[PDB]
Amino acid sequence: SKNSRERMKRIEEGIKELGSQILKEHPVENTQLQNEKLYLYYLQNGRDMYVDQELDINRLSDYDVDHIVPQSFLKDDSIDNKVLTRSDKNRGKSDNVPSEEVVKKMKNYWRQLLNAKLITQRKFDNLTKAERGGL
Repeated sequence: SKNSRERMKRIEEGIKELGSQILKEHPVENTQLQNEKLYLYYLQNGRDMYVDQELDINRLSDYDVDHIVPQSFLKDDSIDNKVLTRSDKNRGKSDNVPSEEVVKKMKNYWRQLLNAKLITQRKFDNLTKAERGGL
């Protein structure tokens, strides 16, 4: 729902806060960010959100756009409820938020993305909800 100019501005500022060279190694124009997988690729600094591994920018068609809170529970199809991951099977269980195993190993990177304004507090709260009960 974010306009391509607003999407480019959010990525450029967040990548700058990370000190990342991903925009230098993979240049992109604002209109290209209308693709949700490519937009999530830069929002995550080319990293998987559920596994400690890189995302291959040429393999985006093979990756999954996973809903943090499953759509059978929450009616939210925005970026605030989505991540790009190599396989949505790596989220843990399918009928819940990402598993506590994923939370403990990934929360520090999620925290860094939050401070860099690449995810919202609401998105960080839903990503880590397994360590507070789940659902």
